[PDB]
Amino acid sequence: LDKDAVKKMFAVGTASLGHVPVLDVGRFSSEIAEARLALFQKQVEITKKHRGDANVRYAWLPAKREVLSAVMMQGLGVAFIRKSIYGVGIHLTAADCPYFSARYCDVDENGVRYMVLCRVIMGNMELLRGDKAQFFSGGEEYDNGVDDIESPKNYIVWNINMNTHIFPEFVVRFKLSN
Repeated sequence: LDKDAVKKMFAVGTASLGHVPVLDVGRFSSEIAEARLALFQKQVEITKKHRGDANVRYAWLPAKREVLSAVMMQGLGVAFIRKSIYGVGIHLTAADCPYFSARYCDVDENGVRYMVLCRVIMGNMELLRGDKAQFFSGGEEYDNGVDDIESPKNYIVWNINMNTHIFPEFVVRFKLSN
């Protein structure tokens, strides 16, 4: 996608919160990001061959200014791992639902918030049954987890998959009211 489409995705997806000014949309562009994209695209090939369909989706990851620098070289295991009602992994918000996690993006010293748009290899999606103690796939037939099959709001990528199945691509800088 281009930066305008990402901006539009974020604007339509946060409309319910009122005035949400988008200050900037950026894309990670470096030798490490390229190598990390190549790694991700090989996992896409593998998951496609294994399941028939890689089922790559866009999803939103709440971030903060302080972790952006680190994210490409050392991975998502900086600090992005959360425990929810659905289990433990990386929790991302579906493409049309950034309103859901916008407030969970930490404000920096200037009032600015940061949300990352990621490509996620969801593969064969497991409908999650609400197990607090789940930290991996409920079975060999499933890859990553989702809360609702028809209208997804939350994806759970298991810890084992965090570096293979998520490519952080775009950073959206924004503000909210009080």
